[PDB]
Amino acid sequence: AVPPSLRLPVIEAAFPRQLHPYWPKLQETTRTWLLEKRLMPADKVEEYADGLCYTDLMAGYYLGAPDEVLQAIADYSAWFFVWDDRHDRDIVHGRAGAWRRLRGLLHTALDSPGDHLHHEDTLVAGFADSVRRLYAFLPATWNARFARHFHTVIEAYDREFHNRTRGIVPGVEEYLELRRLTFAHWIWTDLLEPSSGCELPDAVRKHPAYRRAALLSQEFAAWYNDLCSLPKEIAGDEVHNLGISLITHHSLTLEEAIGEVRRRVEECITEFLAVERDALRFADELADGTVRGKELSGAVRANVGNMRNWFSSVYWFHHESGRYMVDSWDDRSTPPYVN
Ligand SMILES: O=P(O)(O)C(O)(Cc1cccnc1)P(=O)(O)O
Ligand SMILES: [Mg+2]
Ligand SMILES: [Mg+2]
Ligand SMILES: [Mg+2]
Repeated sequence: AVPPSLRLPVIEAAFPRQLHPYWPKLQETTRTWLLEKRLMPADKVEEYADGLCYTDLMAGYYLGAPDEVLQAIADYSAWFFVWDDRHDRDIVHGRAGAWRRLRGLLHTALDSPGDHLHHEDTLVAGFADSVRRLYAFLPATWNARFARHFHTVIEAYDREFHNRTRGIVPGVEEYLELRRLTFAHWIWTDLLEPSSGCELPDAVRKHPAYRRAALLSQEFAAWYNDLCSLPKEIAGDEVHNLGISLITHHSLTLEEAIGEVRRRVEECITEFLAVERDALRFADELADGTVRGKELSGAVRANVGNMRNWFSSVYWFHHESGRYMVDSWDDRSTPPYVN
């Protein structure tokens, strides 16, 4: 039972969940990875890790991925989450020096992950080992594009640190541009390609049907999270949320922004359904008769399928994960799973 303020019938009706066959071992390896990289303490991994559903989220998205591709994707996704918790914990304690060093370590490790596998900062070491495994699957042009995209993601996070510190809530349009980057839309879009085993040429992945579907996929995920994390994020003094920009810059009620947020999420789905047909026609055009044509068609059709998979994974993730159950915490401002 999804609460009705969050219930999306088109999702439940026409985007049935899928699950990767590797998920059971995926869940365990990542929990152990979290334990051995010391990205969380012992008792909170044992208590909270499984119930945070970070492996479920990715096992429901990257269908068809090689087990070791999925495993690296899921460690980095579990890493992405704790980096968000460390980023929010630096803000809450004005650790602007620590954030800045880490932010420069992260910028550096992203280009030379091997050189950081054993860095003193555990969070930098974990990231270096997931990114290093991420870099082994495809040519260094993919690896470079991944770095270019993550370099901008870090910078977006630095813009957030200075937004929450100086009290600035972004404007709605400033937020929609920033939210593509803090959510890391293009990271997740990049990782569609090791999951289907193929770097796409610029001409394929930048076709307007591919690009618009890839975009609407992430806009839904980012904006459904805003709808669903809004209570947690208000209680944690967070200001980066479409709901929050609409309240402070368009003088909307709490209940009015939530409907405008819900309404914008809903149109993401119906717009995706349209361009999905364009993107799938494009996949079939790519099968011109040649070998590389057949492969490029299959890779586009798998990635587009996983663009569709993202909706249901994200949707059910936000009702199953303990990360958003602010109502079950003794302290509504400090999630019990962060340090
Ligand atoms: O779980 P959260 O904190 O609501 C979030 O989605 C965490 C997150 C960060 C980056 C990518 N995906 C999720 P955020 O971006 O802070 O809104
Ligand atoms: Mg967050
Ligand atoms: Mg965040
Ligand atoms: Mg959020």
